[PDB]
Amino acid sequence: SVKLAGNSSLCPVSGWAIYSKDNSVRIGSKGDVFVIREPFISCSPLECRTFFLTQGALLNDKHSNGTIKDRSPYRTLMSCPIGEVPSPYNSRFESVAWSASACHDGINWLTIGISGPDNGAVAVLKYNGIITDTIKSWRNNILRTQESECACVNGSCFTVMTDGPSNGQASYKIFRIEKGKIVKSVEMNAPNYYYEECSCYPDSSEITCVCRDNWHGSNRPWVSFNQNLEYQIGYICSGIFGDNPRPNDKTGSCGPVSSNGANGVKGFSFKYGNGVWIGRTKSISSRNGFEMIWDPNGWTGTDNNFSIKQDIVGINEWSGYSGSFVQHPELTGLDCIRPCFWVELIRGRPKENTIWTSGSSISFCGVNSDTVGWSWPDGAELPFTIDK
Amino acid sequence: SVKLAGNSSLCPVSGWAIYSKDNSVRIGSKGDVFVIREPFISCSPLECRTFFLTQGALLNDKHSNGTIKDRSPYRTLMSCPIGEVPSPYNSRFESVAWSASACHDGINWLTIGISGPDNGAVAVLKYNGIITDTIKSWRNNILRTQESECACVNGSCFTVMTDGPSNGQASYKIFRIEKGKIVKSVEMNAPNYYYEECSCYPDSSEITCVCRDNWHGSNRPWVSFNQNLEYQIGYICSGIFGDNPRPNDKTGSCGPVSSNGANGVKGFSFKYGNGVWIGRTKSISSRNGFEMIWDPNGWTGTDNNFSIKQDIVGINEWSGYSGSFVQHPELTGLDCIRPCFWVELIRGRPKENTIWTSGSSISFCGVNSDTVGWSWPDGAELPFTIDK
Amino acid sequence: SVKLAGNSSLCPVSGWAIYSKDNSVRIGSKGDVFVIREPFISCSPLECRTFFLTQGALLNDKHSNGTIKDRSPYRTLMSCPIGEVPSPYNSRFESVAWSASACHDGINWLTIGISGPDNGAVAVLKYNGIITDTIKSWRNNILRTQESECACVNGSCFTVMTDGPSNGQASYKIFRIEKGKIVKSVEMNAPNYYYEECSCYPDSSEITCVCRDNWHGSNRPWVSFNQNLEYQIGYICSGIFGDNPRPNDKTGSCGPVSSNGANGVKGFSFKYGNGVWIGRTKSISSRNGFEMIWDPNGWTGTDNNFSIKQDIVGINEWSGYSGSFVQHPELTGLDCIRPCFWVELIRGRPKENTIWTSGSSISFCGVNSDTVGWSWPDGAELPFTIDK
Amino acid sequence: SVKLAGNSSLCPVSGWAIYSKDNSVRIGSKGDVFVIREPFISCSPLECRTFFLTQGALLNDKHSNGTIKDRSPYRTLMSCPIGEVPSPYNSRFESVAWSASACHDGINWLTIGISGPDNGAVAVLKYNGIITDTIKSWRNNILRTQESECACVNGSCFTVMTDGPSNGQASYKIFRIEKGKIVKSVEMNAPNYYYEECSCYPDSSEITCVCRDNWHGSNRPWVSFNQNLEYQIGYICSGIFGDNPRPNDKTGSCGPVSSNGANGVKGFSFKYGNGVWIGRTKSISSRNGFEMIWDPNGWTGTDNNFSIKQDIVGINEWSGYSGSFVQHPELTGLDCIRPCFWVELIRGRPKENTIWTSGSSISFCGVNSDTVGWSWPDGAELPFTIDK
Ligand SMILES: *[C@@H]1O[C@H](CO[C@@H]2O[C@@H](C)[C@@H](O)[C@@H](O)[C@@H]2O)[C@@H](O[C@@H]2O[C@H](CO)[C@@H](O[C@@H]3O[C@H](CO[C@H]4O[C@H](CO)[C@@H](O)[C@H](O)[C@@H]4O)[C@@H](O)[C@H](O)[C@@H]3O)[C@H](O)[C@H]2NC(C)=O)[C@H](O)[C@H]1NC(C)=O
Ligand SMILES: *[C@@H]1O[C@H](CO)[C@@H](O[C@@H]2O[C@H](CO)[C@@H](O)[C@H](O)[C@H]2NC(C)=O)[C@H](O)[C@H]1NC(C)=O
Ligand SMILES: CCC(CC)O[C@@H]1C=C(C(=O)O)C[C@H](N)[C@H]1NC(C)=O
Ligand SMILES: CCC(CC)O[C@@H]1C=C(C(=O)O)C[C@H](N)[C@H]1NC(C)=O
Ligand SMILES: CCC(CC)O[C@@H]1C=C(C(=O)O)C[C@H](N)[C@H]1NC(C)=O
Ligand SMILES: CCC(CC)O[C@@H]1C=C(C(=O)O)C[C@H](N)[C@H]1NC(C)=O
Ligand SMILES: *[C@@H]1O[C@H](CO)[C@@H](O)[C@H](O)[C@H]1NC(C)=O
Ligand SMILES: *[C@@H]1O[C@H](CO)[C@@H](O)[C@H](O)[C@H]1NC(C)=O
Ligand SMILES: *[C@@H]1O[C@H](CO)[C@@H](O)[C@H](O)[C@H]1NC(C)=O
Ligand SMILES: *[C@@H]1O[C@H](CO)[C@@H](O)[C@H](O)[C@H]1NC(C)=O
Ligand SMILES: *[C@@H]1O[C@H](CO)[C@@H](O)[C@H](O)[C@H]1NC(C)=O
Ligand SMILES: *[C@@H]1O[C@H](CO)[C@@H](O)[C@H](O)[C@H]1NC(C)=O
Ligand SMILES: *[C@@H]1O[C@H](CO)[C@@H](O)[C@H](O)[C@H]1NC(C)=O
Ligand SMILES: *[C@@H]1O[C@H](CO)[C@@H](O)[C@H](O)[C@H]1NC(C)=O
Ligand SMILES: *[C@@H]1O[C@H](CO)[C@@H](O)[C@H](O)[C@H]1NC(C)=O
Ligand SMILES: *[C@@H]1O[C@H](CO)[C@@H](O)[C@H](O)[C@H]1NC(C)=O
Ligand SMILES: [Ca+2]
Ligand SMILES: [Ca+2]
Ligand SMILES: [Ca+2]
Ligand SMILES: [Ca+2]
Ligand SMILES: [Ca+2]
Ligand SMILES: [Ca+2]
Ligand SMILES: [Ca+2]
Ligand SMILES: [Ca+2]
Repeated sequence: SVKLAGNSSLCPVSGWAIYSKDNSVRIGSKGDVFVIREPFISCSPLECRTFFLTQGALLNDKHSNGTIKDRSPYRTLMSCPIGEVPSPYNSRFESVAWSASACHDGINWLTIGISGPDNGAVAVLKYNGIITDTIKSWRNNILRTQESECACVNGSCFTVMTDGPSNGQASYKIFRIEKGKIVKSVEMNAPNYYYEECSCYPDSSEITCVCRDNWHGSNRPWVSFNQNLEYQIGYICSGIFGDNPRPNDKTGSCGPVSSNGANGVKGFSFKYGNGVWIGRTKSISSRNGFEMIWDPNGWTGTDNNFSIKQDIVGINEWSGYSGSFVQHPELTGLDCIRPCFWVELIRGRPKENTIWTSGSSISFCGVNSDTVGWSWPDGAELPFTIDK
Repeated sequence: SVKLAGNSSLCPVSGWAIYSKDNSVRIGSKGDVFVIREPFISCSPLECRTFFLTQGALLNDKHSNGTIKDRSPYRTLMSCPIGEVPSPYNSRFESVAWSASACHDGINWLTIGISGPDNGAVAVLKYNGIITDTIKSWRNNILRTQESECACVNGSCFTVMTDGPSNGQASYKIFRIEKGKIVKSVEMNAPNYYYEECSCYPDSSEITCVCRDNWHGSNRPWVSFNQNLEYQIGYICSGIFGDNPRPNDKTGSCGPVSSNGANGVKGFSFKYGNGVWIGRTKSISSRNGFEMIWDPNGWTGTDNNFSIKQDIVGINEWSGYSGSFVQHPELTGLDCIRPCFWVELIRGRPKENTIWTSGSSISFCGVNSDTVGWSWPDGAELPFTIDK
Repeated sequence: SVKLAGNSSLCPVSGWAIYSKDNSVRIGSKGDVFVIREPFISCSPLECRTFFLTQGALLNDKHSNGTIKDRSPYRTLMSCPIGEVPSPYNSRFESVAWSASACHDGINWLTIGISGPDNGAVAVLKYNGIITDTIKSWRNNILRTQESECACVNGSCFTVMTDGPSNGQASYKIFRIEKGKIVKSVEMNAPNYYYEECSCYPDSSEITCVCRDNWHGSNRPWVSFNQNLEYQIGYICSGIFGDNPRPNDKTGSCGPVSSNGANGVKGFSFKYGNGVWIGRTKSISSRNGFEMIWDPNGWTGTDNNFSIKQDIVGINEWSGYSGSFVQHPELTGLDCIRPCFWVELIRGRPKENTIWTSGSSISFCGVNSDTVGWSWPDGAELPFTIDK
Repeated sequence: SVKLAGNSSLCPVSGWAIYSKDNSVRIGSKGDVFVIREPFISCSPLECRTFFLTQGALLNDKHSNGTIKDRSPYRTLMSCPIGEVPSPYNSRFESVAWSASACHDGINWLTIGISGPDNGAVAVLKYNGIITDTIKSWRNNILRTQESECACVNGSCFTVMTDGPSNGQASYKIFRIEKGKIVKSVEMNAPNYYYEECSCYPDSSEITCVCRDNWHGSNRPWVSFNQNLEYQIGYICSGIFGDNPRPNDKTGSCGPVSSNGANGVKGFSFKYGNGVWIGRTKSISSRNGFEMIWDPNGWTGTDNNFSIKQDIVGINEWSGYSGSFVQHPELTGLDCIRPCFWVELIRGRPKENTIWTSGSSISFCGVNSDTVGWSWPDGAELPFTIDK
C-alpha cells in the first residue's frame, strides 16, 4: 500500500459512459433495502463503494414512515460495493451520521460522521474504522459536511464543513486530515458567499470544490486550495446556471446570481482551464432530469453559450443530489485523475404520495471514446404496499 | 497470476456430466431472486461464475411486470457463483446492460455492457471493473452482442457484435480486446449471412463462433478467426438442424437453410474436425426440451445421420438460450481446453400466463467417462402470487 | 497446504460437548432457508462446513410441497459454515445431487453427487469444484452413497456406494479416490449382509465404516479396510441395538439381527478395541430422541450391558439421520483424530401434518472433560403458514 | 500474528464519542433479524465484532413468542461486524449458549458458551472455533458468565463465572485460559459479596472486573487480579450508585449498599486511580436511559459529588445491559488501552405489550477530543405485526 499521489491533472473528457445503476427502490419493493438518502461514491486503489445515510429502516416497512426528516439518531453512514442495493446483508457499517464524507488516502478509509443535536453536533472521524478525532459545532447551528467524497493528495485528505444559517451568511471551514487526525483548519473569509455540500476533487496537488449556495445564488460557488489551506474563492461565471432552483439561462455572473438564488441542490462541476463540465437538473424549478454540459469558457465567462450537452435523466423523471468522484492513476493505470459522477434519484416525499423518502443511484465516468445521451431513471412504481 | 495460453485443442468428449443447476425460479417464489434472462457461464483460472442480465426487479414483486420487454434502462449485467440463485445479496454488479459479454484473460475480468437507445447504443468495456473503452452503434439499429462468454488467447480477448435489422441482412464485426481496450476490429464481409448471439470458444490459438441466423437460416452460421481477425465463414452442414424454429431433420446445406429459417434462438456447437457436437431444443417449433447430438461428419456433411444423442431437458419442458463455456488447462490441470455448456430455462411470457418472464439455468461439462440422459427442467409452478 | 496424514488413532472420549445447532426450521418460518434433508458435517484443515441436499425450494413456500420425495432433478448438494442456516444467501453450490458425499484431503474438497434416473444414475466427482470423474450405476437400481463425509488418509479418499434392492441383497462397492479420480474400486463379498449410507472415518491409516442394514438387521453392519481396499466385515455384536427400528435391548448377534430388521435409519458408531460408542434414537420404532452409549465390549460382545449413556435429544422430540465426522490433528493440533457427530432433526412428513419435509441439525465433539446430557431438539412449531 | 501485550495503562478520557448503532429492532420489523439479548462487543487486532445470544428465532415470526425466557436449547452465541444487524445472512455461528463470553488474544478468538440444564450446565470453550475445553456446574445452580468480553494479557485470557442462587450468597470463580485451555481457576473467598455478569478489562497487565450484585447491593462490586489469579475485592464507594434498581444518590459505601440492593442489571465502570467513569441507567427503578459520569474520587470515596455527566439515552427511553470493551494498542496504534462501552437497548417484555423480547445496541469510545450528550435510543414502534 502506498499513498495516492494526487499530483496529475484531471483527464480531459468528451463524454460520460454509464458506470453503475443499483435499482434500489425497485428492488426494495420486495427485498430488504435500506431507506437512504445522500448517497455518494468513493474509490480506494482496489475498489469503488457507494456510501449512504440510512434511515435505520427498510423500504416497504412501517419504520420508513417520516423519512422526509433529515436528522435523527437512527441515521447511520454505511457502504456497499458499487451498483449493489444497500441492504443490511451486503453493507458495512461506517458511523453514526446524519451528514457525512469519506475518502481513501491510498492506505486506509477515512470516514466523517456527524451526529448529535442541532445546537452542538459532533463530527466523528475514523481511520480504518477506529475513532481518530472529533470536531464539534463552533456556531451551534447544524454542523454539516459534503455528502460526497473528501479529496486526498499525498497522504493528506481534505474536506469542507459549514456551521450556521442556511438562509443567510454562514461559517465555512476547510480541514486537512492525516491518518484521521485534523492537523490544520482554516475558516474562509467569504462575505456575501455561501458554501455547503461541497463536491471536492484533487487536480495537480490542489483541491477544487464546487458547492451549493442555499442563501442567494443560482450559480455554484467554488473554493480551491493547496495543501497548506491557502485558498481562492469564486462562483461559476457561466450563464448556464448550475443550481436547482435557478432561472432560465441568460448572462451569468462571477458573483452569486440572486435570481432564484434561495434554496438549492447538492451538485458538482469539473474545471478545465477556462471551461467547465456542468452537471445539472433539466428542470429549473424541481429536482427532475439531469444533463452534462461542456461550456468551454464557462468557468470564467458569463455567456449562456455551450458546446456539448449529454442527457442523463429525462426531464419528467426524478433526480436529486449529484456529486463528483475520481479514479486516481493508482486505480486505473492512466496518467491522469479520471473524473466521474453520481446522481441520486430521490423517490417519495415531498413530491409523491408515500409515507417515506428514499433514493437510488446512477453513476458515469468521463471518457474520450464515443458516448450517448439517454434516460436512466429510478423506475419504481409508487406508491408502495406500506403506503396504502 | 498469468495469461490464459489458449493454445491447446478442445478435449474430445463422449458425453456431458451435469455441473450445476440453480433452481432460481422455484427459489424466487419466496426468496429475493432477480428477474433475469440471458444468463451465461464464464470461468477464471480460480472460479466459474454465472453472468446474467437482470430486469432491475425481483420475482413475485410488481416490478417484474412487463419483463417480456428486452431493452430498458433498468437492465444490469451482474454475476454470481455458479449454481447460486441470482440475488441482490450474492450478486456482483458488473455493468448497466441490456446485452452483454464477459470473459477472463487469466489476469482480470473483461465485461461488455451495451445500454442506451436502440438508434445509438453504446458498449461499455471494463477491465477489472474499470471502464477501459466504449464502442457505439455504427448502424443505429440495436447494437448487440453475444449473451455468452467472450474467448481469450494469450492476453487478447475476442467477441462479435451485430448492428442492423433482425429480419434481413445486418452488419457483423469482430473485435480484439487487450486489457479492455479494443486494439483491432474488422467488419465481416458476409453477404446473405446473418450472425448474432454468437457462442465463441478458443481452440488451438484460434476462435470458433457458432451463432444465430434470425433472418433465413434454420442451421447455424459459424465464423472462425485468428488473433489478427483474419476470418473464415460458413454454416453447419448437418441435416440435424440446430436453430429453433427449424424443420424436421432432412438433407442439410453448407449455406443458410431457408425452411423455417426466420427467427431463432441463441445456441452453440463444438467443432471436432469434420464432426460436431450440437446442442439444440427437442421441439422444432418452440423453446422446449434440449438434447446434445454427436454427428461425426456434421460440420461439413449434409446428411441427417448422427451417432450419439443425450437427453438434457424433456420435450414437454421449457428450454431457451444455450451457450458454450470453456475450462482452460490453467483451471483444470488438463492438457486440453474442456468444453462445457449451459441452458437457460425460460419461464413466463410469452408461453405462460404471467406478467413476467425470467429464467433459471443448468450446465454440463464434457467428459469421456460414463454419463446419462435425463431431464433437469426449471420446475417452478406457474403462475405465481403476483400474477393472480 | 499438505495432505492429511490420517495415521494417528481415534482420541479416547468420555463424553460429548455440543458443537453446533442451526435452528434452520425455526428460522425458515420467516427467513429464506432451504428445504433440505441428509445434512452432514465435514472439515478441512481450516474450517468445518455443513453439507446438505436441498430440494430446490425454500421453507414456507409452495415449492416445498411434496418434499417427502427422495429423488428429483431439483435436488442439489450445497454447503455452508457450521451452525448457520442453509440459505440461498450463505450457501455454496457443490453438485446436482439426490445422494452425496464430501471430504477434504488436506489440499482440496472432494464432492460426490448422484443424479439421473433410478435405473441409470451417475455419480459426478469434483475436486476443487472441477469435474474429475464419473461413475454410473452398475445394477440399474438407485446408485446411492454415504450421506456423510468420505474419509481421507495420506492423499487418498475413501467412500462406499450401494446399487440394487433396499429390501434384499444388494451390491456394495468400496472406492479409493485421489484428486477426485477413482484409482481403485472393489465389490464386497458380503452375502446375507447389507450396507448403505455408511458413516466412515479414518483411524491409524485404515478406514472403518458403520452402516444401515435396510434388509434384515436391527444391529449395524460394519466394514473396515486398508488403503489397498483389503476389507473385513461384520455386524456390531452389542445387544444395545443401534438401528431404527429395532427391538428392545436383549442378547445381540455378530450377524444381522432379523427381529425388526427391515427398514432402518442412517447412523454411526465409533470402535475402540472391543468397545463401542453407539449413537442411536431413543425410540425403538420411530426417529425420535437421541442418545450416546459407551459399551466397553459392544463391538465384539453380545450382552446388553453398557457403562455410560449421555442424552442428546429427548424421547418425545424428532430426530433422524446421524453420522460421524472427524477433526484431524492438522486442524486441532492434537496428537489423535477427534471423533464428532451430527444429528438430523427431521420435521414434517410423514409424521406431521405438513405439505413438506425438512431438517435442522445439531453436532457434538468427543472430549475427555466434563459433559452433560440434555435435549437440544428442533423447536419449530408445526404446521407452518404454507400448510394452512 | 502476535499476542496482545496488555501491559499499557487505560487511556485517560474526557468523554465518549459514538461508535456504532445497529437499529436491529427497527430493521427486524421487515428484515430477517435474530431475536437476541445479551450482546457485547469485542475486538481483535483487525476488527471489532458484536457477539450476542440469539433465541434461535427471527423478529416478527411466531417463534419469537415467549422470548422473555432466559434459557433454552435454542439459544446460540453468534457474532457479526459491529453496527450490522444480527441476521442469519451476516452472522458467524460461535457456540450453542444461553450465557457467554468471548475475547481475542491477538492470535485467535476464544469463545465460551454455556448450555445444558439449570442443575448441570456446561461451558464449552473454543479457540479458533475448535473445542479446547469444558467446565461444568460445580453448585448445580445455573452456571453463568460475563455476557461481555473476556480480558487478555500476553496470551492468557481471563473470565469470571458464577454458580448458585441469584438472591443470596453464591460461588464465584476466576479462570486463566491459554489457547482455550483452562490452565488455572480460583474460587473467590467473598462472604457477603455477590458477583455476576462481570465487565472485565486489562490495564497494566492486570484485570479489573466490575459486576452486578443481584443479592443486596445497589452499588457495584469489583474484583481485580494478576495473571496468577491472586485477587483483591471490593465495591465502588461512590454515592453515585451504579446498579438498577438503586436508591437516589446519597452517601455511598465501600461494601454492598442494601437499599434497593436486590436485583440489578449488568454494567460496567472504568477505574482511574481513585476516580471512576460510571455508566448507569438514568432511572433508579427501571431499565431506562443511560448516562456516563466521571467521579474523580468515586472508586474509593463515598460522597455523591461528581465532575462530568454525559447523556447517552434519554430517561424516557428503554435501556438495558451495558458492558466495557477495549481497543488495544495493537489495533489502534496508540500507547494506551482505549476504553469503549456498549449499551443494550431492550424492547418488548416485560415492559411492553408483545409476545417477544429483543435488543438493539449502541456503542461509544473514549476520547479526549470534544463530545456531546444526546439520546440515541432503539427507535422501534411497538407492538409489531406478530403481536396483533
Ligand atoms: C405514519 O406516521 C404518521 C405520523 O405519526 C408520527 O410519527 C410516527 C412514525 C409515529 O412515531 C407516531 O407516534 C407519530 O405520531 C402516523 O400518524 C399517526 O397515527 C397514529 C396511529 O393512529 C396516531 O396515534 C394515535 O392517536 C390516537 C388519537 O389520540 C389523540 O387524541 C386522543 C383523544 O381521542 C388523546 O387521548 C391523545 O392524546 C391524542 O391527542 C390515539 O387515540 C392512539 O392511541 C394513538 O396514539 C397519531 O396521532 C398520528 N400522528 C399524526 C401526527 O397524525 C401514520 O398513521 C403513519 N402511517 C402509516 C401508514 O404507518
Ligand atoms: C504419521 O505420519 C507422519 C508423516 O506425515 C510421520 O512423520 C514423519 O516421520 C518421519 C520419520 O519416519 C520424519 O522424517 C518426518 O520428519 C515426519 N514428518 C512430520 C511432519 O512430522 C509420523 O512418523 C507418523 N506418525 C505415526 C503415529 O505413525
Ligand atoms: C441543514 C440545512 C441543509 C440545507 C437546507 O439541509 C440539507 C438539505 C437537504 C435537501 O435539500 O435535500 C437534505 C440534507 N439531508 C440536509 N442536511 C442536513 C444536515 O440535514
Ligand atoms: C434485437 C434483435 C434480437 C433478435 C430478434 O432480439 C433478441 C431476441 C430475444 C429472444 O429471441 O429471446 C432476446 C434478446 N434479449 C433480444 N436481444 C436484444 C438486444 O434485445
Ligand atoms: C434408495 C433406498 C434408500 C433406503 C430405503 O432410500 C433412502 C431412505 C431415506 C430414509 O429412510 O429417510 C432417505 C434417503 N434420501 C433415501 N435415499 C435415496 C437415494 O433416495
Ligand atoms: C440466572 C440468574 C440471573 C440473575 C437474576 O439471570 C439473568 C438475568 C437477566 C436480566 O436481569 O435481564 C438476563 C440474563 N440472561 C439472566 N441469566 C441467565 C443465565 O439466565
Ligand atoms: C507525481 O508524484 C510521483 C510519485 O511520488 C512522482 O514520481 C512524479 O515525479 C510526480 N509527477 C509530477 C508531474 O509532479
Ligand atoms: C509527500 O509527503 C511526504 C511525507 O510528508 C513528504 O516527504 C513529501 O515531500 C511529499 N511530497 C511532495 C511531492 O510534496
Ligand atoms: C502453449 O503455450 C505455453 C505457454 O506459453 C507453452 O509453454 C507451450 O509450449 C505451448 N503449447 C503448445 C501445444 O504449443
Ligand atoms: C401490469 O402492467 C399493466 C399495464 O400498465 C397494469 O395495468 C397492471 O396493473 C400491472 N400489474 C401489476 C401487478 O402491477
Ligand atoms: C503472447 O503475447 C505476448 C505479448 O504480445 C508475446 O510476447 C508472445 O510472443 C505471444 N505468444 C504467442 C504464442 O503468440
Ligand atoms: C400440494 O400438492 C398437491 C399435489 O398433490 C396439491 O393438490 C395441493 O394443492 C398442494 N398444496 C399446497 C398447499 O400448495
Ligand atoms: C503417502 O503418500 C506418498 C505419495 O504416494 C507416498 O510416497 C508415501 O509412501 C505414503 N506414506 C505412507 C506412510 O503410506
Ligand atoms: C509492554 O510490552 C511490550 C511487548 O513485549 C514491551 O516491549 C514493553 O517493554 C512493555 N511495556 C511496559 C510498560 O511494560
Ligand atoms: C406463547 O408463549 C407462551 C409463554 O409465555 C406459551 O405458554 C404459549 O403457549 C404461547 N402461545 C402461542 C399462541 O403460541
Ligand atoms: C509473556 O509470555 C511468555 C510466554 O509464556 C513469557 O516467556 C514472557 O516472559 C511473558 N512476558 C511477560 C511480560 O510476562
Ligand atoms: Ca441556490
Ligand atoms: Ca459559454
Ligand atoms: Ca433461424
Ligand atoms: Ca452425419
Ligand atoms: Ca434395519
Ligand atoms: Ca456390553
Ligand atoms: Ca443490585
Ligand atoms: Ca465524588
